[PDB]
Amino acid sequence: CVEEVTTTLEETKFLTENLLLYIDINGNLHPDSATLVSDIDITFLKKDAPYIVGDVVQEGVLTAVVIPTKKTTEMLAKALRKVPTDNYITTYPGQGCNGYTVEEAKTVLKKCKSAFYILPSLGTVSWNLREMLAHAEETRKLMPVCVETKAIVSTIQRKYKGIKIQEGVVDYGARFYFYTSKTTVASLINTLNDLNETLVTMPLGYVTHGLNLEEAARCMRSLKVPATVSVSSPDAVTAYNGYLTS
Repeated sequence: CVEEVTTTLEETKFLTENLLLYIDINGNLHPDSATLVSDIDITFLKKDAPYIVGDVVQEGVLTAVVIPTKKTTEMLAKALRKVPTDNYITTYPGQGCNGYTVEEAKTVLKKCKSAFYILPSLGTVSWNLREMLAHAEETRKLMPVCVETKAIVSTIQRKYKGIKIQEGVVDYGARFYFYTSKTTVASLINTLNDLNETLVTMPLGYVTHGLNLEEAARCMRSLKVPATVSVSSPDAVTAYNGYLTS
């Protein structure tokens, strides 16, 4: 019913051409699905938004289902039951920001309406901004920075006289990825995954995108690069790690 394959997307197409993607209420692709869509028009995903959980859109080789965020496992199962019975290449549903575990996803796919081929898929610290900047500078790790956070921008401008801060990668003094809250956490995670650099970072989405620390920890599971994650205090180190022990 569910088979974990050892192959890349292209190397799995011999089994089936059909891909099952996960989207949110607005038709935005989950980070795990966002990389499976190259050279395909995806206008249809957002064209009919907003959706409700369980809605399914299809075009060509692609099927996409709107999935929930865990509070429930029953709601994730109910959403997957709407996918037409077929054979699909996919990823485990509900990972990353949505908050489900791999075992929860397996439980849901165990119900076996369709057949699924599942593609294959650093210490936490409490460092202040001065410490993070110094660490980035010497290690050459990429440091995401929200440019709306003026206190950070001001610090960077004082440390690296002459830096011209703008959105995107800026490599001046240290290597920064400057972003704003006006793009999604998913898009930021996908960009950082594509850059394929080790990070030194605060939890992504925390505060800037309205996420609490647990929600941000869930999203951080979608990173496919190593990351030194720096949290607000020693007590937050324990909390954050606990969110990941789950």
